[PDB]
Amino acid sequence: SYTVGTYLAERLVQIGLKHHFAVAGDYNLVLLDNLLLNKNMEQVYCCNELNCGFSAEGYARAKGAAAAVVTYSVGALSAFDAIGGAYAENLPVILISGAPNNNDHAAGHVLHHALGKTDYHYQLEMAKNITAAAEAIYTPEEAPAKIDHVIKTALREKKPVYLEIACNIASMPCAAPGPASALFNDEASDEASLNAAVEETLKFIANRDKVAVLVGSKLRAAGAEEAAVKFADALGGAVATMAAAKSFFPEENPHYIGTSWGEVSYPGVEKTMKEADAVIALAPVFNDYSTTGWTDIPDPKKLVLAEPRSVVVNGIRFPSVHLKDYLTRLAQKVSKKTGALDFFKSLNAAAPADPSAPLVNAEIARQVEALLTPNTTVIAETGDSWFNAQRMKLPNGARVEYEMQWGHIGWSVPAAFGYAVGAPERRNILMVGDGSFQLTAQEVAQMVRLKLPVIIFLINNYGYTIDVMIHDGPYNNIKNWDYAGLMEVFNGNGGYDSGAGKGLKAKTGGELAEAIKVALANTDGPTLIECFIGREDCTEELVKWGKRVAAANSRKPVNK
Amino acid sequence: SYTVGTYLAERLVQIGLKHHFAVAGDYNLVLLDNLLLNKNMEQVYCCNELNCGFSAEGYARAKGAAAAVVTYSVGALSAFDAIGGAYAENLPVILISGAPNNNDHAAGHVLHHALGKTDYHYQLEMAKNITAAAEAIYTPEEAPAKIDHVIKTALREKKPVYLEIACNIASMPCAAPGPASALFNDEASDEASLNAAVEETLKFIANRDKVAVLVGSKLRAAGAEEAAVKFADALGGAVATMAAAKSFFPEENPHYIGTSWGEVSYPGVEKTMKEADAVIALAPVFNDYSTTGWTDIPDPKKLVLAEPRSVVVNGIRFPSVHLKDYLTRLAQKVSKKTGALDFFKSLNAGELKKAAPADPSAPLVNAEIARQVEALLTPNTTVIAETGDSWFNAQRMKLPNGARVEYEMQWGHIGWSVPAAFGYAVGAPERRNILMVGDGSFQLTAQEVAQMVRLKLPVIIFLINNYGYTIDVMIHDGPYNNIKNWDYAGLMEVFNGNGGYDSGAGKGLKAKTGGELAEAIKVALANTDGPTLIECFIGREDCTEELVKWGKRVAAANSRKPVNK
Amino acid sequence: SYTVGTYLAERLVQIGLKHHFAVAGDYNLVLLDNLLLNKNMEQVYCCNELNCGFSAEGYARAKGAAAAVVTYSVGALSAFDAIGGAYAENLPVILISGAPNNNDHAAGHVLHHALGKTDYHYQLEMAKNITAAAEAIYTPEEAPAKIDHVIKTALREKKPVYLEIACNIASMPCAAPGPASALFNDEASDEASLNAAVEETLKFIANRDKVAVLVGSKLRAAGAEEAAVKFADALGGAVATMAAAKSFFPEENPHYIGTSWGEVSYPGVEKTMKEADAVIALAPVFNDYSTTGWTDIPDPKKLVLAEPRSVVVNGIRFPSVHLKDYLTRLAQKVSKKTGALDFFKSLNDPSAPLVNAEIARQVEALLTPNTTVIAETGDSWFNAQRMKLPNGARVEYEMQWGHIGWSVPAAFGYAVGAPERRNILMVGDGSFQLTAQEVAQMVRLKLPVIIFLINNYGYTIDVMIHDGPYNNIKNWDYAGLMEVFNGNGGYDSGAGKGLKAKTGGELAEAIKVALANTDGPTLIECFIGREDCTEELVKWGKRVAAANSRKPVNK
Ligand SMILES: Cc1ncc(C[n+]2c([C@@](C)(O)C(=O)O)sc(CCOP(=O)(O)OP(=O)(O)O)c2C)c(N)n1
Ligand SMILES: Cc1ncc(C[n+]2c([C@@](C)(O)C(=O)O)sc(CCOP(=O)(O)OP(=O)(O)O)c2C)c(N)n1
Ligand SMILES: Cc1ncc(C[n+]2c([C@@](C)(O)C(=O)O)sc(CCOP(=O)(O)OP(=O)(O)O)c2C)c(N)n1
Ligand SMILES: [Mg+2]
Ligand SMILES: [Mg+2]
Ligand SMILES: [Mg+2]
Repeated sequence: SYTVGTYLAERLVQIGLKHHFAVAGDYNLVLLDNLLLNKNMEQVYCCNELNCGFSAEGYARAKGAAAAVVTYSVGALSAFDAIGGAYAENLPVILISGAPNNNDHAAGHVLHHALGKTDYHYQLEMAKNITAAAEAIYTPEEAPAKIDHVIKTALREKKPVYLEIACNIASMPCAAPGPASALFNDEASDEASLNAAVEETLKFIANRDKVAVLVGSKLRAAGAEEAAVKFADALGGAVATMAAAKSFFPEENPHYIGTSWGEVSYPGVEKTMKEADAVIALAPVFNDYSTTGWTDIPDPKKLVLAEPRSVVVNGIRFPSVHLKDYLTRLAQKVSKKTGALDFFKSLNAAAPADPSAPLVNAEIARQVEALLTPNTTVIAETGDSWFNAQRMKLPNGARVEYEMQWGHIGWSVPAAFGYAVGAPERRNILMVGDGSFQLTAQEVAQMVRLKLPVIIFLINNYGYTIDVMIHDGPYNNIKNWDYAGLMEVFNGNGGYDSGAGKGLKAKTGGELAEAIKVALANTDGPTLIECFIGREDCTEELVKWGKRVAAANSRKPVNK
Repeated sequence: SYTVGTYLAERLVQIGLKHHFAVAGDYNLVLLDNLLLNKNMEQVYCCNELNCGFSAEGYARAKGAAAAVVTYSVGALSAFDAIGGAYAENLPVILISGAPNNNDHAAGHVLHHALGKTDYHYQLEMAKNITAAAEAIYTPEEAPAKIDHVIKTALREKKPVYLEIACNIASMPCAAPGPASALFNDEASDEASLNAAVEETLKFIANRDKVAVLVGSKLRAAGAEEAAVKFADALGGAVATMAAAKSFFPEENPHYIGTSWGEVSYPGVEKTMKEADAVIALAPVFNDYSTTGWTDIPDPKKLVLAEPRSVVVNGIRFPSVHLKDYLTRLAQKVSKKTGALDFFKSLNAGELKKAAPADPSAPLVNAEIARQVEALLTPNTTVIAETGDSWFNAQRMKLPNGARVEYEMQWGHIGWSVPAAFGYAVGAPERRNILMVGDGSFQLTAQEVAQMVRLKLPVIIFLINNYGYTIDVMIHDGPYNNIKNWDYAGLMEVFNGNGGYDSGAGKGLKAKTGGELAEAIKVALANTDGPTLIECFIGREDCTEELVKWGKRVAAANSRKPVNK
Repeated sequence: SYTVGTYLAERLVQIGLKHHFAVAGDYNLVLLDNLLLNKNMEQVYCCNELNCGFSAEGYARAKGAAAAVVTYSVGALSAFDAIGGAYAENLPVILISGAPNNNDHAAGHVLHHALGKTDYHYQLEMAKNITAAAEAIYTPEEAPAKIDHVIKTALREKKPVYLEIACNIASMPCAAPGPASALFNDEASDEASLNAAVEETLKFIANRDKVAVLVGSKLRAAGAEEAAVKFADALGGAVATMAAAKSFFPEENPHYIGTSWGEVSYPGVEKTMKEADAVIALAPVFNDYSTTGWTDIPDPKKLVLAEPRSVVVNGIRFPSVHLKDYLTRLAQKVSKKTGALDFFKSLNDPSAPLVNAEIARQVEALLTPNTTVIAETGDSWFNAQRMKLPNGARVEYEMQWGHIGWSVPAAFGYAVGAPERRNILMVGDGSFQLTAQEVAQMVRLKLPVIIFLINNYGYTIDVMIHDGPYNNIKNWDYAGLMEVFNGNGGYDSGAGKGLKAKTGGELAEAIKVALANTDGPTLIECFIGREDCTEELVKWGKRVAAANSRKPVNK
């Protein structure tokens, strides 16, 4: 029948996973063995556990959920960083750690990979801090309930969870997994609440014709993107996206006005939000970065707060209401409120050089924007890449992935890898700076391994420019690499296996243009285009936003 | 006057740090500034936070202590893995994380780099699990006492500690640090307990002729290496080192019989240990690895447990006794108990069976590699030996007095060796620094070699390319033991970036025969302005006989079925 | 041969304990048996775990340290309240819990007294939050090191520690304990640091004639009481005690100017502290209560901060300096700075119903050099504070933790540790009701504790902070409770006495009865009015209310 391992494998398959990512270790080899018995899933290996985790995170952006398997302690602790990331970004990533032989608890035993103490619950306890659920499986009999609990929890809450599994029980017999349908079983919206929430919104915007819709970075987590479009079309008001919510709303929609992000919003959008009589925020995340150093806070007395599972409106809080239902209902009964849109229309709100000239930041953004199609996904790394990506016009169906809540530089590399494994057919573009690329560069080797065509724009401006614009110092300088040259190293052509990765250098617009052509044709492996630009040549947005962030960060203690 | 930052800076200088490692982030930028104000220390930057943590770890092996600075959450959480490592390896690494503005607590503020909630004590709480002390600093006034405490704790317990500093107080005035001596102030040995412990050992060994001394991996942490030599000479007994304690005892010493590691011990050693009437364990760590899958466990009745700060002997436990003091006094009082050594030599077991120089034009084999590397070992040489077959190759090498081996056998995080070798090289410029690392492990942390290139460190790197995780193949083999091959040699010019924004003098070389290996080695030694990577090609099955035997044991112990409880 | 249990027992005797407190459970029965084998120590039993813990805490005030033994979970968690208390009050109380059979870990076993889950580390983890050290012992071999470790930590840091022991290993063999001296083995003051700290203090006060000395509540933890008196006499300056430090300095010493507590200080004191050029603070704890709602904060420009193990003076911090040494060597080198004390000097019905002032007056009259007054949270804080102590008399305050009801178990534990002393307990009705059952143990062991139960019908201290129906209680015949605890005419025996006092005469008469009752405790139920409290309480209470309700500040 089933084992602890094959039970887990079946559950992962049942949730939609076609892959899981792993780094082998003696505490998880038998588990990995068991996972391999499943004929509906592949096992994908990574260089290290940080990357293994971010790879699952990128996979979950593509598939909805993901799984990573590491070894006890030496494997798990670094992965925890990625799991914290998955919590911050609302992605159900399942981390499974190998664990000690069950006989080793309360035994006076010191084990390898651990602290040198005799107890082994510290990993589990750390994990509880950064997950929606965390369970330790010490016996075969308890496996089914714990796996089911953590999986159901991850799916309902759109958050990562933790499982550890004693290495000697991986092949032990246990109960069979029931229907996949049970795993997705959530509660329906409380009818009385949904109705009142809608009625209060209609009452709220009855004498407020200037209605704006603020799209938030939790919109996808709530699976209410489609619903948001219906409402917007019915409302006929202006729709703005928060920076992190880019591509969560169709930009070719006639109601879309661009990015809201304080002083660095799209032209006119900032004024449009302050003129709005009502702001209906759809699954928003308000933090020090999205508010631009706290300079852009929404007015509470005109804000409708439509979170993924609750709605606050007209001074009443309505829990137990799914955003998708809320939006669908409101769409059907809402009247036209086009005031904010008309206003924006009435508003009245870099300079290119030739391809035979030193490459500049604005020329890169342009050529990348020209590559965008409804089948494209852009992975935007923390750095100026955030701002360049944000300024691009997205054809309906084009996606952009941001990690603006966690903001772990280096994320974009293994994430692009994981995402590509999950969406091989898409045009996958990775926009990443040299600074970030160095933390996790090696995962590009796995793109080479799996023959994943990923187009990598490596922005070599020789250091951490985004930090240069927040607060400069010697700590913003790095060792430059021959980034284009790394690809052949990863190919290893000359050793054993093989690789069709390509590394190109771009020092002018013409070169970048040719390099891009080569990248598009290279569908056999990734293509890294090393773009050379100046440290100071960044978006104007970064410079302004950076000053706000720096001011926010350093503001003096307030007497308590 | 002082600031939170410069106070920390001063304390670090005071404990003997000449560098501290860092990865910048807005939560630590002002802190880095303040640290830079103190010119008695250099600020060394790392690619990522895991390496930054292991780089400090390596530095602590070279200098006794170290410090890494990271940014909140995204920086600290991965660094925790290395910090956990410093705990398991008994190294006082000080992890300082930048932290949220102090006004953002109990404010309903969601901040970047965090979980998306409005509280920020989770990192502190996680860190308490892997440190001997962890303190958050939220105001300037509290900074002095917390800094002093963690640092004092680090030094005394020989464990890593944790500090976090609100980003807006780094540059705020605080009281000035006092005398440096106050940081090293530790209790002395309780005189009565020291004397009783020595007396009870004398009584215990009075009629136990065959006395063996087993050197443990916590010996250097206790600072008792020199005293151990004194005691060993006065005892005249057999001295064996546990696997993890290689280089912790002089191998040229006439009392040294080699490695005690169960069925994979040096010839005659396994028999000698079981024949001994008394085993004096010096700062040991008995775990599932050092015991060869629990097959080699010391006899509790014949065991004298001389720990760093306590001795259990003749059925009595004596806390508050420094190992250094214990061994120093025992040395003065002990009589010659040569029984065990006599037995060892009479075994006539000979010495480790080593291969002769291979035909230089013959395909390269594991044994040839180990031979040529061993010939590079000298008094001022240090070999960093990565988890993998490198453990066993390194274990087999004969060390001239002064030669050091660095193992991470408790934590065992593959890839540790690369950042560690960097940190160690920064702290030990006057040694020949060698790194023996497998292809599999190298891939976790390879980018830190670029920092070696950056700081022009002449590290010699033997990259063992056997196309995968051999050590795991010898425990339990599966597809998960294969990796994507790299042109490791070629990686060196990438890190140089010659023709780019800067430069580098690293060299990458390939060796497929003994002859090539020898030539590559000559080149390595001649390259003085940067690290040299020698890519050694050998077969996956071409590994030590020791690994195969050890791997079988480990596998069986890991997989043994649950016991009815 | 020793066992895990007998190893702990011997360590406890070695640190000076003559008693340990316990409440039996199936998780600790065998452990308790092993502890009983040592005849240098009595096992003392309690009504419940909170009181058992607070009993240990009170014992630690008299003996220097103590131990409490409880059963897993149901026993440990409530005791955690009293351990947290021991941490706040800087007392080395060792809490030992019974624990599951070591076979029940990682076995999928659900066990009684637990949460219904199959894991059993939650108690240990909760413990780490409120202790200086926490160790779970699962095998006999690991016992000596963990036992030695927590006990040494307790003695060093003057904080509580935690131990749990698998129920099935208590009587199993382990190494024998070495010499007791190892337990108190602590570091010495760094010489360079001690010498430097003294010199900066001399330099700091060289030109500042008006030196005041502020005595803090951690003075006893630092064991610097005797050294403080040497310093004071050598200095000749003004000496004052913060509220929680009452009796940590001889009130008959000519340098003593009384209590420093902001607008509720002794007459002249608040002004002299402001007039003083330099304030030498000996191990102070500055909190919202000791600062009178943050209204009375020391000026950091004139402040010398001498903590138990560090001194901050003239903007320099000196760690690894024992306060005892600092004061001793400072006393040997300091010259007269009398300005502060000089300044202070020239600044300044028997049958009718009973009032608070009368109770206070008669209690004060009972104070002797052999007396210890346990003062409960309530108006009792302020009544005790206002009393003049003969040199030698002691006052016990739980002013950091402030758990009402603390006083009954603490008084019991304190009396067990110091039977020779005249043990007085000042407790209000409200507080008494949380822990009143431990008076049965005073009876049981024939401890002549004199209890002044202040029956003002409700929580008056809370009345004077912020009033509401929640400050009202159900009244008891408190006096009558004594005969209930005696159980005379039932199973065992009891010599407790309960009396009612509604007038001064009735109070004085019950006090004589209390004095003549040497075979058991004496509860004197004093009837006063809810509003009939100290003026200090009304002032302090106001400042405390204001601090607590301060509006959130911005950003
Ligand atoms: C794991 C980790 N470590 C450090 C950082 C800090 N950090 C940044 C922030 C935004 O998180 C920040 O400063 O707060 S941004 C940043 C530099 C990114 O440099 P790149 O070269 O990739 O970007 P640009 O030069 O801006 O194109 C660093 C190191 C980080 N974000 N994540
Ligand atoms: C961070 C991390 N991840 C995974 C491992 C598991 N792990 C190992 C052990 C020691 O833990 C083991 O399984 O025994 S060994 C190992 C592979 C090492 O392969 P190398 O190519 O460097 O060694 P050789 O092939 O033996 O020369 C891995 C991945 C590990 N030790 N650390
Ligand atoms: C276990 C516990 N529960 C509640 C309290 C709160 N609490 C007090 C304070 C001072 O701690 C406070 O209000 O902050 S004081 C107090 C009532 C004390 O009433 P008593 O009747 O004993 O004192 P008086 O009426 O002043 O004689 C309570 C319940 C407390 N201190 N401890
Ligand atoms: Mg850059
Ligand atoms: Mg290998
Ligand atoms: Mg009352």
